[PDB]
Amino acid sequence: MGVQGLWKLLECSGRQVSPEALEGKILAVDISIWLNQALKGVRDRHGNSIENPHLLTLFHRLCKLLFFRIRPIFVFDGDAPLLKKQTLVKRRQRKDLASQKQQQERIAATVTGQMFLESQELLRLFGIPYIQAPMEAEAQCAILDLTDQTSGTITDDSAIWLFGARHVYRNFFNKNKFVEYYQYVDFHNQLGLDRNKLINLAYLLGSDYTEGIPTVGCVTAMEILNEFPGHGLEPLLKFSEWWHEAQKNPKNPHDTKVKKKLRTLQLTPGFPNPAVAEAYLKPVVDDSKGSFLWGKPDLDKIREFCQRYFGWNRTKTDESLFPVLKQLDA
DNA sequence: GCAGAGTT
DNA sequence: AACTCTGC
Repeated sequence: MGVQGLWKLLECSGRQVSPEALEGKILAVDISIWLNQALKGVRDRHGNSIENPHLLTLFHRLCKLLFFRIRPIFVFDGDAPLLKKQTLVKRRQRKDLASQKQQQERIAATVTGQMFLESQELLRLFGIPYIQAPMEAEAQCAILDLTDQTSGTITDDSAIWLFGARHVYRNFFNKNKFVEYYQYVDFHNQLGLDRNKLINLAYLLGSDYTEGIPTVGCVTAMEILNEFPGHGLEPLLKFSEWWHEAQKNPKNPHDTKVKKKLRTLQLTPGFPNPAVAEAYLKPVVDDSKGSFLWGKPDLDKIREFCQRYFGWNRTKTDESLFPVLKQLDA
């Protein structure tokens, strides 16, 4: 999910790009969102469903990555931060209800750990390196972008910006939507957004770490952050103070139309929660400096894997592998 | 405060 | 087509 309307606000800075512009670059790829999407499969066959669709999509996307001379570093999620789980609990408390938590995590754990073993097997056969992030994989990609270990990161999760990412390629594994390239420098110089502003935007709009303010979108959020200017987390403190005294027997000394609009919307009794900004500023990553290597694939292991998990014969796997090996010449 | 308008 | 955000 990421941040609610962050991509809408940032889109003025992005640059449309042909997939051949990623040729040659080393890039990290968050895979844990692919497994969380092919968790319970899809019935796309004209009469039935697929067995291991996560492996199938992984294979197709590995083929597309190698077709464009990309050198990917896959990053797997680790544990979930406490705030992520609490927000997934409060977003599950709205289960369409009007007028069993210890057996769901334990099933998700083992099912996703088997998906992990399968995916890592396929990645090893393709000779591409991967890393098990300690908690968050988007922060683990951001720390690689910052340390100049990658030329960017392929992801659609806007929340990576809040972890300090600098270069991002988005809509790459989308067919109809053009690939788009975003640089922190460009939208910093355009929109005046640094990391702290983006974190306050996550406070207002909502993310996996906190639910936002029900009325506000990116426009109202930017109007707020520009109406209470400050450093770091100060703007939200000023906003909370002003809103508490605003909802204190009021009756007006020419409040700006934005402040006429903000007295309406409601706030959580604990807003703001500095643990959110802390979890975005100082997350858990591998500070290690890596030396990544990309091995040559071997078609026999790949064909055995394809036959064991999808039931493909040599001439189908080979047909879907013809262009990849064609490009991998020098 | 209403409906135009962007999104899934 | 509903859901939601926001200029008029």
